[PDB]
Amino acid sequence: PQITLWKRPLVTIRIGGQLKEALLDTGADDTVLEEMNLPGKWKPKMIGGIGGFIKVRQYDQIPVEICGHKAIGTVLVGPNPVNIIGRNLLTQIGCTLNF
Amino acid sequence: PQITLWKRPLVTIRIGGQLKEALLDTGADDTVLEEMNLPGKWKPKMIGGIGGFIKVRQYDQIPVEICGHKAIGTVLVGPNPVNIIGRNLLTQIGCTLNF
Ligand SMILES: CC(C)(C)NC(=O)[C@@H]1C[C@@H]2CCCC[C@@H]2CN1C[C@@H](O)[C@H](Cc1ccccc1)NC(=O)[C@H](CC(N)=O)NC(=O)c1ccc2ccccc2n1
Repeated sequence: PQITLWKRPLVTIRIGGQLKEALLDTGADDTVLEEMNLPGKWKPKMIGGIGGFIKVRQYDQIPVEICGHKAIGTVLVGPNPVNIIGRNLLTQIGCTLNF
Repeated sequence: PQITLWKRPLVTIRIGGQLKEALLDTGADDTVLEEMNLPGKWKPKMIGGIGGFIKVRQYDQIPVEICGHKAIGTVLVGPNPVNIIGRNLLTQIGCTLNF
């Protein structure tokens, strides 16, 4: 699709069998989801944003389906008001910015 | 142009006639700049993201040219390490996400 930015670019994703709403975020290096259970091992990590750093759980090689397009990559899980799909998965689905 | 997401989408902007590097950021509602002492009135504002809220200075109707595409709007000045161009200006330059 082509998505404009008059509203937040929120889309539906599927992960671990569940549907969620997530923000397509070109400013985010990483994908950060709200606290949730995901299968498999995770590693404690920290990541930083506009307000400072938080602790997250790092899950590797997690399948995520984003508007029907498939990605498999690192998903971080931690305290967050919005699910954010970052460049690590946006690149996998061939997402670009155009103007 | 088309900006891919293999690296951070950093581009040149012009503000106050001077050139800066800034992140095209579809996950940002607002445009938030590194510390700079713009003339004129401003208002305090709180903005948040991962890690919490920060205090910023809000300046209105500031011209910002993004890769030669002119915009004008609100800019917030804060302690962040990178300038971010958010949807308030991305919409003005006709920027879309495409995949
Ligand atoms: C998500 C990770 C941590 C991987 N990346 C970022 O947060 C990066 C960090 C760099 C470096 C520091 C300066 C900021 C940049 C860019 N961000 C990415 C952003 O796109 C970031 C993503 C985000 C969106 C929503 C919540 C949390 C993170 N956007 C913001 O921080 C902006 C700042 C702003 N006011 O423009 N935020 C929001 O747009 C926003 C919308 C709604 C909302 C609701 C409740 C609480 C906060 C909040 N923030």
